[PDB]
This record gives sequence, structure tokens and C-alpha cells, in this order.
Amino acid sequence: VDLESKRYGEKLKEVFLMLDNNVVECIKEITESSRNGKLVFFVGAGVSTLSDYPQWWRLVDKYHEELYGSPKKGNYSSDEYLRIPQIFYNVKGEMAFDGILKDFFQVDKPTNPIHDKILAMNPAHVITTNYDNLIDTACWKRGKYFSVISAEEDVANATSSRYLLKVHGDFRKGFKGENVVLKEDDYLNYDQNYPLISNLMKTIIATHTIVFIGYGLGDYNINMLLNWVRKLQKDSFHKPFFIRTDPSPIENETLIYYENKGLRIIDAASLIDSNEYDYLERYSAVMDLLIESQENKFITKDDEVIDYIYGKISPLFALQYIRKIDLKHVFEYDYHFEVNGTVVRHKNKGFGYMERFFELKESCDERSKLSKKQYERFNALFNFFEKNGVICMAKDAGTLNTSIEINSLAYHGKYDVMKKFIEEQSVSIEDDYKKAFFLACLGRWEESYDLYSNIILNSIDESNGCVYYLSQINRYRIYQSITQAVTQFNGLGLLTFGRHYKPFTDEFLARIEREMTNFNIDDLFNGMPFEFQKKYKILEFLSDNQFLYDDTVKLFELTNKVRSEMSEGSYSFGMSSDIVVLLRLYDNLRFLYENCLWSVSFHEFHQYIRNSMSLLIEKAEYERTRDIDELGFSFFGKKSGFFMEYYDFVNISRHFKIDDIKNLERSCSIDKIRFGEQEKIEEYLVGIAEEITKQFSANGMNVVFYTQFISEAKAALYFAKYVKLSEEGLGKIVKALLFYFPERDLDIGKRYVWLERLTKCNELPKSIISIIDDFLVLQAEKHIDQNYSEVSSNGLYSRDYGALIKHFEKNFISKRLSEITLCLTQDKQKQIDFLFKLLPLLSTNAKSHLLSFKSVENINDLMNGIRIGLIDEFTPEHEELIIEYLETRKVNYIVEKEKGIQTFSSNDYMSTFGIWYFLEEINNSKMEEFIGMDDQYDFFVDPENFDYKKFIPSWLKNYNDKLLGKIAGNKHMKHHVIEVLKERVKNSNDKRYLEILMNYFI
Amino acid sequence: LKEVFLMLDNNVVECIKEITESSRNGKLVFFVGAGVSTLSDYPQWWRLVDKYHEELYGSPKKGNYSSDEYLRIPQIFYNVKGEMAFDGILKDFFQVDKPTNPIHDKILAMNPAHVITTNYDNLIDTACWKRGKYFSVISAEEDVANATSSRYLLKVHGDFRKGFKGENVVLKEDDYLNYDQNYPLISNLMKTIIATHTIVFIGYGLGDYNINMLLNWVRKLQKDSFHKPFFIRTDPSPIENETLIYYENKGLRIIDAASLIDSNEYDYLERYSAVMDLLIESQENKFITKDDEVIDYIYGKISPLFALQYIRKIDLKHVFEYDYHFEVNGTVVRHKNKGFGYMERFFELKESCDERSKLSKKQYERFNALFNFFEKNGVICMAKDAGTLNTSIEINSLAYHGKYDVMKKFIEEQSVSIEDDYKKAFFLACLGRWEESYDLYSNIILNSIDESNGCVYYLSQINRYRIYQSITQAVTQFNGLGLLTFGRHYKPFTDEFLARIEREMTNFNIDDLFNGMPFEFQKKYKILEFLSDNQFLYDDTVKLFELTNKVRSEMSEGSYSFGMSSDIVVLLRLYDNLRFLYENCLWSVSFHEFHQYIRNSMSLLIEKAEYERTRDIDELGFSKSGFFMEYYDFVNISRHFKIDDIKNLERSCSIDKIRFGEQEKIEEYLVGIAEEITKQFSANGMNVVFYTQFISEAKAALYFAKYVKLSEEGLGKIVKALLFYFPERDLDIGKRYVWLERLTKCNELPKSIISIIDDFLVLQAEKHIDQNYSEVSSNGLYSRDYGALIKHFEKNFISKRLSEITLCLTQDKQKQIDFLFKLLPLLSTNAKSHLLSFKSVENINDLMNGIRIGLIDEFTPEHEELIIEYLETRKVNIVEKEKGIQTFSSNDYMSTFGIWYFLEEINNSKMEEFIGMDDQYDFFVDPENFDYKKFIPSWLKNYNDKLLGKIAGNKHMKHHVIEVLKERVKNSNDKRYLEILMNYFI
Repeated sequence: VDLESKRYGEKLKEVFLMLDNNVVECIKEITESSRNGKLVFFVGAGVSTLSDYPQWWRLVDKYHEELYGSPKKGNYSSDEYLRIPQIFYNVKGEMAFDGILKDFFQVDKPTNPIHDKILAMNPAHVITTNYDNLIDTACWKRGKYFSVISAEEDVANATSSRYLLKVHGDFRKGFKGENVVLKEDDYLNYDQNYPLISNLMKTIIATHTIVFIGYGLGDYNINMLLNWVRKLQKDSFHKPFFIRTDPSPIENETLIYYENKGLRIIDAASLIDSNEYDYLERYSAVMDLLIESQENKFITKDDEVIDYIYGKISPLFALQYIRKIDLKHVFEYDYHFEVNGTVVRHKNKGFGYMERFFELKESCDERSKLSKKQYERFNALFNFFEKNGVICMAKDAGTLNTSIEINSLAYHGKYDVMKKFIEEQSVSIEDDYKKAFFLACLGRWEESYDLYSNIILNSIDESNGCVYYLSQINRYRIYQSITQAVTQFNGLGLLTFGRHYKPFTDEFLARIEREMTNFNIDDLFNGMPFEFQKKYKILEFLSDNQFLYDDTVKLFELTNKVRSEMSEGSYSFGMSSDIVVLLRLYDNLRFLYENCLWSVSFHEFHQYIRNSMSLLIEKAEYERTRDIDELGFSFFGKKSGFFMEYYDFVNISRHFKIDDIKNLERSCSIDKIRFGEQEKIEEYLVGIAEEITKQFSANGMNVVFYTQFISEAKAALYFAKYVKLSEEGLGKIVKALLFYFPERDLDIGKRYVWLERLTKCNELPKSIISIIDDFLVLQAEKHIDQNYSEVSSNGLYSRDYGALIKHFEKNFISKRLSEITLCLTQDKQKQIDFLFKLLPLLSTNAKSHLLSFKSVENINDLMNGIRIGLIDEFTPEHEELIIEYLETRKVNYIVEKEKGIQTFSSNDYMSTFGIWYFLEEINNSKMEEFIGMDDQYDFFVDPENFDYKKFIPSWLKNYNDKLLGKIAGNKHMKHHVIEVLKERVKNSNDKRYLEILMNYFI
Repeated sequence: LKEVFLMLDNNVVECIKEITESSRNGKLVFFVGAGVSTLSDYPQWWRLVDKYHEELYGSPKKGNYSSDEYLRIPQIFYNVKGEMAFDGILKDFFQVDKPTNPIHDKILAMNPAHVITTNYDNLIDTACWKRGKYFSVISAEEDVANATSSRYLLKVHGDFRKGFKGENVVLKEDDYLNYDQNYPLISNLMKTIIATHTIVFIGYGLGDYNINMLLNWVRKLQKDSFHKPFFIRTDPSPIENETLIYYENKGLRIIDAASLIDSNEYDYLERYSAVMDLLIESQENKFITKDDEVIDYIYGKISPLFALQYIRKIDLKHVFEYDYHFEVNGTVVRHKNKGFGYMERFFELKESCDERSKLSKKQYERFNALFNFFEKNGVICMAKDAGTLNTSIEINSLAYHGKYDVMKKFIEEQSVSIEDDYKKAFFLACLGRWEESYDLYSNIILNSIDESNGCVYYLSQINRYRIYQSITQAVTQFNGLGLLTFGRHYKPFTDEFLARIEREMTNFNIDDLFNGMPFEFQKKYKILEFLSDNQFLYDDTVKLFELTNKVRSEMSEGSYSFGMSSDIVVLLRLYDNLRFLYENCLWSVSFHEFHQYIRNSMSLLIEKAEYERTRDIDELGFSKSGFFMEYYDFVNISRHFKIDDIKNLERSCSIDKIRFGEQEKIEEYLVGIAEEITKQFSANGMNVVFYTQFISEAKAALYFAKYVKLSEEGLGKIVKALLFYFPERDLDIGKRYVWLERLTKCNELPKSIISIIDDFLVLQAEKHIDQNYSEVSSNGLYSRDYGALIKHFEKNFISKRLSEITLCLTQDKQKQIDFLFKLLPLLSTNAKSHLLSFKSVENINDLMNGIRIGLIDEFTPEHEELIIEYLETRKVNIVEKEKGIQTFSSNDYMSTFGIWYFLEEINNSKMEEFIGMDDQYDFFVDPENFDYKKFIPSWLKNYNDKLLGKIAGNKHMKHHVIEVLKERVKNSNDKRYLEILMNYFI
């Protein structure tokens, strides 16, 4: 029945079952040639009769009609077919011939389905013998582009790589018989008149498998080609195939003779009985057999149910750990794989081979029927499939529990084992390539390039050649890498390096420039063995810089497409299952194709993958803080998802930068984000500590290695505040943090800030304190030279640098520093000032010995003591000393009033003077008679009578030391004061005012 | 080099250009001889023939070996001794190793397509290992069908790689005379290769028999259509002209080495190095030294595609091999150009007409065409001497503006030009989601292949494929949910369309279209590869739109005086998006999964940049950008955003304080959309295929207000769109009320709008009088809200449409008159008196309505006792058994009860006898003991008067009530929380 595979389905399956060996092997060869892109068709004129095109015998009958007046009775002789027009051309002239041709050919007919049927079989080249554009129009409307060749200049002006030859020429240049082979003299002088076309046809016969179609035995062209081919050794010639839809069965003797001639005959009459006029039916039946040959994978006890997949997957065994999504390209999108491991039959027609493969896989029984070789193939394929992580059929879903593991030592950074594995002797070529990739990203790119050259020297012997492609790609990429490396080194100059660390002598630069010049990377795209090209098609995007450039675009689009829903704080229900963040994490962890890569972290644009995916994972806090601003459910615990593991920590340390970490923590609560694996991360941090300790203990030619490892420490240590280190590793991490980091990279201020954050996150009971004291002592002997100074980004203060230690232990005194103080004299004033910084942690004897050095003789020295903290509470003698100056300021205030200006920008001590009186540090009534000098003095000395017309909330920037907390309970007019804050908050967008509106208000 | 090049102007400078062009296209093919072997010091043939002469004749060659003597003399030996002597002699003279000369390496460096070596050797074969190039070697006919790779290394006379025996190589004259018979499969291949490729002879004998046969063949059959080959003459003595002109008439051109350099006779290496170095330049720099260079090397590259009106700025960087950085602003600068500054020359020649006068007339016209093309795209000057490049962005396409009547007018009109047919097809795709004639694209295909214009077939195929995908997606949407969503099985597409499109689109070559297109299409229009594969492809969708992620990370600004608005944020974020709005105004925007969304990622940072510049400087009026959002950006916002997007924008961004430009244009656009939706409500049926998305646009316009002052008529028309013209499925009564309240709330509500609202109420009353229809409000907004909205903004609002119905009521049913019962305060005095006489108020709903509007707030003890009895019924509903009866969200009146408490709307404290079941709302009777998060901040910002002048927290719960508000404002982002904090009390 029509529109159903009845004559196309079961009966053709039975016919294929009863087919002989010759026909089935011809079908297999045809399918192989088609799938290899090495198939060329030879279209005859017979199919033209299927479209009701005018026939040549009709034309010659016409010519005889107007030649002798009456047509010749009976069937015309074959020779006359090429003889009657010639005489007609000799005497009647050209005009009658042209008129008849234009009368009988200026018509158009629709294209028969056989045209597109043969066209939809990826034919590389098509050789025709006709006088129209029926096949041209068919491939035209189908969409395929073919370059029509019918003249010598057409051969000369070649434009594409798909040829549609015209053995006798078309009628593009007019309806003239001179340019179209139609006469016997043309058949005699074809070689002389058209040498180029003939030579091209002879060349194209040998290179491909010629499949004749729409031809009858005895035609002149076929006989001529057979005569040509018989004048050959035929030692390595491929016998062409023939299609012949005769209504009557073929005699066996003729079959034997033509098989001996060198043609393999496929008969359509022997297929099924049909009417003598059903040529279209026979042609369509042949087409349907050769098309159904695709989805003709019948299943038996011993069959291709494992062999087909074995053939499809066998080349891929060379690679270590391929991606799940890439498999969709292997199976020509017959299925669609999921990152979870399920496989769904989408966009598939025919037989579900994957389903039967599964049914064999899970079922222990019903498998002994397979052959032992098939059993081994099944075992190998099952091992490969279980290695990748494909779980089961999409129908048999559930219990989706999977993890991610990486085996490369580069990921974990075991540099000791790294080098240890580096030294040993070579064994084979694969381990040489692996150790060559290992040799890079370590600071010895010279030897890495040399080993890549050595591998590429003798890699053609490889059975698969994938190692050849990978080595070539890595060589190209390392060439660019060293190019930009030397460019950046020239750009930095001596600013970054104390001495310009040239990676290598310019001779190597010259030889690599000569080697790598004019090297456009095409490889598989244009030239590489066709056997490799038909397979391994998933490595086609490797021609770019990174090993995933073309495959990163889908992630770039999909991250936004899924941010369309995972990043919006309006909804508060909370997604239950099929969490998009988990599948995004699975997808990006799948991209850790670390078994076979090159310097993916080096590519600045590659790490953006990590720099964006985890960023959006954290920006998914919109799903958090839900049901807190909304009713929602009863769960009011601010605990988001993303239970990050060791791998997430490693990725954040590897790719995220310190500034980006600050940006993300500006608007997140990772402090509240919980995470497991409290022990492995400690080991990773410790290993980083020994690596940085060994590197900086005796620095050498590690500048190439000292470009990414240095950035690793910044990300690792700063982020480590979130995790809770054990006290045992805290000592090692502090030792690494303090002594062994470079001084230029980290000043005192940043080291102090990071030390403060680790101390706040994890306490320091007794052990780390000794290390801090030792560092303080070492700084003390550093300050021996007065000329010695250090640059601080945020502050050179050592007050807090030691006040932190005093905070840990109130009763703390440094005995070693005490003796250091005791063994000094009044010659090194900078050392005296530094010991002044260290006064709280010094012993009483040290204080007594040091105070004999410097003292307060004037007021300014007394306030200079306030700057350094010499005298926390000065004696009443110093109180009245200020009063004498305050009286001196008082009498000069009248003089300054007469001057017409107020000089309070410098010596702004009255604001400080009123601080102590307001702090109740000084209890005297003398200061009140000096009222009115300064607005700050008014606001502190007499807060109950001051005038707030000054309107200066900007002082709140410097009221951290004012101890606003004490004032908060001591403001005489809190209500008047807060109205300023309300106005300032409304009329200013600064956040400092918002801080005071909280730290010390409501 | 250049010093010698000064005189290289005699059919040499153009020959180098032609050879380099052939190399670029891959048509270049070498043909190496025996000279390179001599450079590698390979054994010479004359030594072998001298040895053979000594073997038989005796004594060395007293005379000289003639041409024939070089061939027949060994053959005679073959006729007197067996092949073992030949094998021994060849082994003695050939079992040697020779170093690979640099000539082989440089020959590989020029990267040819095919190599044809006539000499028997492995030096060139071995040299491929060092470069790594892979070649398939063809020794003879035995290995032809085993074509390993496209690259070929053909051995004309075989080789001694397996040529230990004498039969594997042809050297004797007997083999030469019957060479074709012995090796037929090689001669034809050589002929077709030299016919279909550019062939260059290097280091090759001029008088050799092989070139003799070649020449006697090529000019014998071909006269004028043959491309003349290239030959390199490397001889010490300089060549003369009579032989040269004789060879030119033969059909072969000559490039001698003597003209270039004449260092020494023996320094063949020097001559070969010079002649190859003259080609090493590869036509990448200093190819020509003439003037008027702004007419060549650019015109053939910058204007083969001028049929496309618009070109993106980022595209021109790919056009010129990234030699210049084309900024989004419109300036350029050299990046990788190494030579003459042709762009610099063009910029200099643009203005100075004095030096333009000397330009050739046709060259002048081409220069003016290039100038017009550049100024149309937006390139005006160079980054070296240019400042700001802020320019108004405009669109010429009518689809992006929203015109529809002229759209139909053009659709009715026929189109003759192929471009006009493309425009018509695009416009039809705009009007109808599925083209009733997608065969218009087939006509585009056939006409484009008919014509020689090109670059129309390629685009139309992509458009057709995208249309196919969209139609299949529409079919998927029209699943079982589609039938109920649209009311019934509409099935706009019929089955035969699917049947034909599935059979046409099957096995489509979406992998790549450049393979189908010839080489010239791929090379010239390489700029179309951005959307060619379009299989989630790059640099057309997100690759430059992923750059905004970096700015998203660069959002953080130090201190307070930085600015994300008065900055370069317009560069690469605003102008980049505006440039990428249309690439050619004809590409199908039909796909909406990514583009319309990523349009809301844009216009998002810009909106967040509207922080009123309060932190940029002290005064919010910074006084520049201005950010007057003109109508194009308004269209973007009202086209690509959703309801919830704009909702969360209004949550924590400036909305009303921002002013938009082109307000009259916005008025025109809104009036047009309202008029066309009203017409289409009557013009046709659902036409869901266009309706489904289009209504979204309408919605995005209605709730986007408080921006323009609507004209009296237009507002009257736009509110008329709400007069039962919008489908009630999308907008119920509650949503209509909300959007109506949002509109005009900043206006004074003229009397025409009041009459329109009264008419709406009249139609709703007619619907209610049906006695069967029941009001449907998802948000609980009853029809009385319109009555509450009116008369609360105006006075003396009274209508004669419905009061007469109340007076002339037949006292039939209360259900159909519940609308009038609720609207009692708006009713006429006599009518309301009659209605009051007809129906009293006793039910809890009646009491709620009476307190809400009309009647009286305080009530008799029996009424509050009835409310207590309702509370007792809620007490019984004890029988909940945790089966959903405990949920009380559907009936929202328990909280309303507590609203009367704490507001002195009670006569006794009997509610204390009923413990509040609503855990959300119970603290009104037990303020001291409240459940954790009893008060949800959403409910906190809901009401406005229960603060009652801040006494809500002043009477009790003074402290630990601002903690929740403050932590909400600290973590979340809402202005309402800040205002609640400002009043300091709940």
C-alpha cells in the first residue's frame, strides 16, 4: 500500500534475505563508496525517456520523412542513425537542421523522482550523456551546486570541486548542431575536437567506482569505454558496476562473458516480475533497495547488533576520555545524548540498534548465541561505554547519581611527582607524547618544543594518526605561545624582572620563525588521508587555538538561555528537581578534557569559561533569599544550593582572579555557603605551601614557571578564609605566607590583611603566635639600617601589626625583643621609633630603658606621642602645658580674629583636645572658658550648648577613632543629631552614611 | 632586492603577482627537474653513461656524448648482458645518502598543491618529513586507486625506492619510445593536472625530450584557450631575445635568472636563492609602487558586496585580515598591516580635491563610490586624529517601526526585482508566522541562480530553513495544550504543507554551505560565514555579546564619584547593540529563543546606570549623556521584555524619574498599535500564528506608562482599546483594573475617560444581568474597584445608563443585581433608596462591603456577634484533619477581622476567646508573643494606613520590629523598605 513500507518494507527485507552473495556484496560496496564520498554516477539517456523527452530515433525518422518524402518502412538500421542526418547536413544545409532542432527541443518537462533519488546519494561527480538540463534542474531545485562542463574553456575556467560533465555538450550557446555531438564525423573526430573532455573522463574513470545507470548493452559509448579498458593490465583496476532494467531475463552466457569483460552486472528483472512497460517501477525498485540499504540492519543471533557499533566506535579507542555530547556527531544525530547518561531516540528512522544493544547489555542471559569474536567485541564496547558514563536507556531513567574524576597529575599539581615522572627513560611513542605535554606548563618550553618535533618526526607510522594531528596542533599552539610570551617579556622590560630574563637565545627564535613561517592550519579541513577524514570527524574543531573553541559557542549561548530562568529574584517557590545549575556544572566539568589538551589554562579566553560559569552559579543567589522577602514556604534558612566540592575549590583557585573574587564577594554570602571535603583542600593548600617554599628558597631560571603559579597563590590563600584549616597545617601555611613570598609582589599591608582574615576565620591558640613574634623580631633587625624603607600600598603602620597579637593574648610580652631593647643605645633613632610602635608588647624594664631615650618637652611632642601612642593618658602637668598653649591660642584667637582669617587647617589639635575632655580623659573646668575656638571643640567640650549650624556630617569619615558607640549613649541631643543623618541619607548616595545609620544607629 | 626590483617592470612584476595569486588559491603546482638534484650533489647521468661506454667499447669518451648517444648506448649493453649487471651498476652508483638541500625545504615552504618530479630520487620525498607535509606517492600505475590523500607526488619515470631492478624505471630508449603503452595511467593524469592547474617549471632542461613532447602536445591541440605555463631559466650566460620571442610564440613565458643577478657562473645556489626569494614575498607587501592604490587591492575586496546596504563595523576587521581595528565608534588604527597604509592613503585623499583631480575618471568614480559606501556605514575618520563619534542611530525598515497599513499596501502590490521579491518575502514572513507561499523562497532560488548577481540563493536558503524550524516549533506548540489554549483544534497549517516540507527538508546540508558554493563565493563573501552554519554559531549571536560579561564584572566602581552613566558605557554596550540591531535589515529575526532575550540583558545595565548621579557629584542634576530614551529604545523595551522583567526592574531601579525623548513619536506608536489591534479584532479571526507573539507586544505597551502625556484623543483611543477589545483570556478584570490604574494616575482623568469607564461599567452590568455569568478575578479584584476608582478621583460622577434599571428593576434575582448592590454609593438617590428598601445588609460579605464603601463603619452588636459566629464556623472547620481545610488563602477574611481590632472597630474584647489560627496574622491580639517571621515584609509594604501615624510600633513592639526591616534592606534591594525604615515604625 502507498505511504507505507509494504512493497518497501517486509517484502524487500525477505528479498534481501534471499539475495545471493554477488548482489549483497555489490550493495555493500556501493554503500561503502557512497559513505566514503568516492561515488561517481554515469547517467544514460534511458532515464530521459522517463521524462517524455524527445527521442533521437524520432528525429531520424523525421529527417527521413522530409528527405525522401516518405519514411523508410520497417525498423531503421543502427548505422543509419548516424548516417541519414549527415547527408541531410551535406545537401540541405544548416538552416533546416537548426529549424528542426529548435522545433523539437524547445520544450520543458517535470523532473522524475529518479533524478533526486539518485541525487540524494552524495555523488562526488556525475557524468551524463544527454541534450537537456533535466538532471541539472533536479540538482538545482534540490539545492546542490554543480559546475556544468561542456567546452574546453569550461575546463580551463574551473570554479568548484563538483563536476557535471557533458560528453556531447548542452544547448546553452544556442540551438546549433556544430557545438553538440550529433553527427558521425563527430563520433569519428571526438578525440581531435574535444581532447580535454575525453582526457578528463579517462582520468575520472580510474579514480572512482563508476556505476552505470540507464544504459542498454551494445550502445556505442559503453562499447568504446570497454574497448579502452581492455587495453590495460587490469592488475589494480576496479571493475565498474552496471544497472540494466531489461523486461526479459538475461541469458547466463552473456552474463559470464560480460563478467569476464570486467563489469559486475546487477539485474532489475530478476528482482520481481513486472510489466514490460514498467521501466519506472524497476528503476524506483533498484533505487529503493540501494536506499534502504542504509537502514537494512537486520538482527539475528550473530549479526551487526554489536559489529556495526564496533566498526563505528573502533577508531575512537585511541582517545582517553571523550565527551558525551560529541557522540551525537559520531551517530550522525540518530540519537541525542544527555549529560546525565541517558540516550533518547530522537531524529531516528528504521531499526533501534541501540535499544537491542542495551537489552543485550543488561540481560546476562540470551548472550551466548553471539560468536566468540562478537563476544569480545561486546566486552570491549561495554567497557568503553561504562568508562564514558552512559547509564541506561532514556526510558529506563531514575537513580541518576554520577561524579566527576580527573586522573592527570597536572590538575592536582603534584610537582614533586611531576618531575619524578618526568626524568625516567622513554618507552613508546604514546607515553612520549604524554610526557611531552607534561613537559610544557612547567617552565621548560624549549625541551617541550624539541620533543614535539621529535614526535612529529616519526609519527607517520601511527595506525590512526590522531597523535600526528595532536602533535601538529600542539606545535602550532606552543609556537604562538612563545611568540606572545617573548612579546610580553619585551613589553615588561626591567619593570617586572630585576634582570631581564630572556627565555632563550635568539638562534632558537630564528629557527622557529623559519620553521613556522607560512603555516596556515587546515589539516583535516583540506588535506589529510580520507580514511582518517571519514572517521575522527569530531576533532574537526581542533584547528582553532583552544581544543574547544568552536564548542564553547554553544555554552556561551546556553548560559544566557538558562540564565533566562536561573537568575531572577522575583520567584520564591524554589526549584525542586532537574536543577539547571547541576546540569551546567556537569557540562562544564565535562569540558575538563584534561587527558588530551594543551595549556588550556594558559589561553586567556578559555579560562573565561571558568570565569563566567561559576560567576553565574554564584549569581544564582536570586534563588536564595527567597521566602525571606516573600511568604513562600516555612523554610527560612539562608542556605543556597551548590554544595561545592574539592574540584570547585581547585577551579576557583586556578582561574578566578583576586579582583574578581572581591567583586563577587561584594554581593554574596559565601561565608554562609557550606562545603564538604574539609581534609583534601587542606592537603592541596599544604602542597601549594611546600611548592612556594621550595621555589623561593633558591630561585633560579623559573621565570616561565613563575607566571601562573604566582597568581595561583593569590586565589588560593585569599579564598581559603572561607574554609576552616586545621591548626596543624595553619603553621605551615603561615610560614609560607610570611617569609617565602616575594617582597615586591606582597607588601606589608596586604600580608597583614590576609593574615587578619585567616586569624578571624580560624583561631590561633598557641602555635602560630611564636611565628608572628619571630617575624616581628626579624622586622626589628630589618630596621637596623635607618636608610632601609619599604613601600606600603594601604599603610606602613605597625600599630595594628602587633595590636592583633595583643588582641589574641592580653598578657603577651616578647622576651627576645625585650633583651633586644635592653642591648641598644641612642644612635639608631628609626629603631627607637619602631620600638615605640612595639611598646605594648615590651616588658616594663624595656619601657624604662627606652623612655630614657626620648621624651615630651613641648606640647607638639606630647601630641606626637599621641600619634605613636607613647602617652595614653598624660599627667596634669601636660594638661596645664596644653592649657598654657590653649591660653596662648586664646589670646592669639583675638589677634587672629582681627586678622580676618581662621587658621585651623594646620595644628588641628583643639579638635583632638576636645576629644579627651569629651572622653572624660581630662576632668577640668579650664577648657570651658576657651569655648568658641572651633566647631568640633564646641561639639565635644560643651555638647549641651553647642550650635549645630556647622552642618558637617563629613567628619563621620574620621569618627572611627572617636568611638561613636560611647557617644551613641551620650549624645545630649540624639534627636537633633539623627535628623542630620536622615537628611544626609535622603540627599546623598554615599554608603558611609548608611553604615553609621546602622553600626551606631537603629 | 628593491634595488634590483627598480628595473623589474618588464612582464615580471605582474608574473610574480599571478604566481602568488595562484598559490593563494591553491592552483600553484611545481615541476622540479634535475638541477635540484645537482644542488644536492646527486650522481649525474653522464658519469653512468661514461662507465657503460668503458664497460664495452673501452677507453673514455674521446669526443663528446651527443643527445642520442646519451640514450641508446646503455640500451646496447642491455642487448649483450643480463639485467644483473644493470642492477649491480645502479646499486654501486645509487646506494648513497645525500643531505637534503635547503631548496627542498623552501620548495615545501611555498606550499604547492601537486609536485611533479621527473628525476628518480628520494631527497624531495625525504624533505617532507622535516616540514611535516603529507603526500601520497604515485610511483607508477600499480598504485593509483589507493589514493591515500588529495596531495600527490607523481614519479614520471618511477624511482629507485623499489627500483633495484631495471624494469622499475625507464631509462633506455626502448622504454622511451613505448612509454605510453607501459604507463598509460600516468600520462592522462599528468595531462589533466597540467590542464587544470597553473604549472611552474624550475631547474629544468630547456632541450629535454620530455618538455619537447609536452610542447609538441599542448600547442598541437590547444591554440588560444590554454593558460600559458611558467618556466624559470637558470643559466650563467644571459639570454637573448630571438630565442625568447620564439618561445613566446610557442606558448610559454620565460623568467630568466640572469636579469635578476649575475654573481658568478658556479654559484647556482645564489641564482636559485634569488629567483625563489623574488617569490617569497608572496604578494603581501610592496607588490606595486604606483600611485592610485586606493583603487586596487581595496576595491576588489571592499566592494564586491555593496548590494548590502548595512555592514557591521566588526565585520570590516575580518574583511581586512585584522590588519586594522575597526572601533564601534567608527575609527580605525593599524594592527597587523606591514607596509603601505592604504587606509591612511584613502583617508588623506578623501578631503584634498587637488590630488583627487589627477585621479583617473573611472578611478575617480570608483573612489567616490567607496567614499559613499564608507560614509553610509559610518567610517568617517581615523583614531589618530578623531575625538568623539556619537551619532544618531536610525533604522529604515518599516517592520522595526511598526507600520502595518503601508505594509499591507506593499503586500498587495507586486514586485518585479529579485531584491524586491526578497523584501516581499520577508514582509510576508513578518505578517504571517507560516508563509502561505513559502515557495516565494523557491522562486528566489530559481531567479538567483538564473541571474549572475549571486549572494541571494545563500541567504534565502538560510531564511527558508529557519522558517521550516519555526513552523515545526509552532506545530510542537500546537500540541494537546495548543487545542485548549486557542479554544479548539485550529490547525492553521494543513497536513499537506507538513507532508511536503518534511520530504523537502530531509537530509538538508546544514553542516556547511560554503562547500556547495564555488571558491570565488567562499573567498569574496567570506564575511557571511558568521551566520552560514548558524548551528549556535559564533560572532553573529553571542561571541561579541559575551563581551558584556566582562563589563558585568567591571560593574564594581571604587569610592563614590565614578559613573556608570556618564562614561564610555555608551561605547561597546549601547552603540554596539544598536549597530547589531540589523546587519542587512533582511536577516530573519524569526528565531526568538536567544536574540529577543539577550536584548533584555542589554538595556539593563543602562537602566541600572540611572542612579540620578547622586553619588557621581553632590547634586543629582549633574548637568553629558542625558539618557533621553528615544523611540527606538522604547520599541526595544516594549518588544523584548516580559512582564516579570519590568516588574523586577521597578523593584530596585529608577522608573518614573527618567524622561524619554520623542514623546510624540511614542504617542503615534501607541495610537497605531491600539488602532490596529482594535481593527484586527474585527478584521479577521484569532490568526493565532501572528496573534500568539503579537499580543505580547501589546501587553508590554500597556503597563509601560507614567512616561508620556497621552493626547486627549489618543488616550481616549488607547483606553478604548480596553473597552472589551483586548481578549479577556490574557487580561481578566483584575489585570485590566491594575493596568488602567497604572495608566493616567499621573494625569487628571479628563471627562471623556470617565465616560469611557462608565460605558465599560455598563457593558459589565449587561454581562452580569445575564443571571448566569459570574465575574472571574484571579487576583480577587472585584468589579467594584472601577467604581472605587471613579468618584474617588472626581466628583458628581453619575450616569443614567444603570440607575433607571435599578429603579425599573423587576425584583427578579439578587445575583444579577449584586453589581448594583455593591455600586450602591454610585447609584441615584431614588434608585439607591429603592435598592436599600429591596435588600438589607446582614451577611458577613454585606458587612464587609458596607464598611468598605457607603453604609457605616461602626455596627450593631448583633452584626459583630454574627462575625464572631463566623469565627466559630471557622473553629469548627477542628475538622480540618490537615487535609487542606487548614489552608485559608482562598477565603481571605480572617486578617480583615483583625483589621477591625487595634483600630478601635470593636465593642468588646471577645476575640480573645478565639485563639487565632492564622499563624501569619495573630499577633494583633498577642503582640508580646509572635511567631518567628510572623510578619512577612511583602505584607509589611502592602498596607499604608495601619501604621496610623507610626503608632503601630509606637504603642507596642517598639524594638525588634525594625531588625527584620533593616536586614531586608541590607540584603535585598527595595526602596519601600527604606521608606518603612524612614518612618521608623513597622
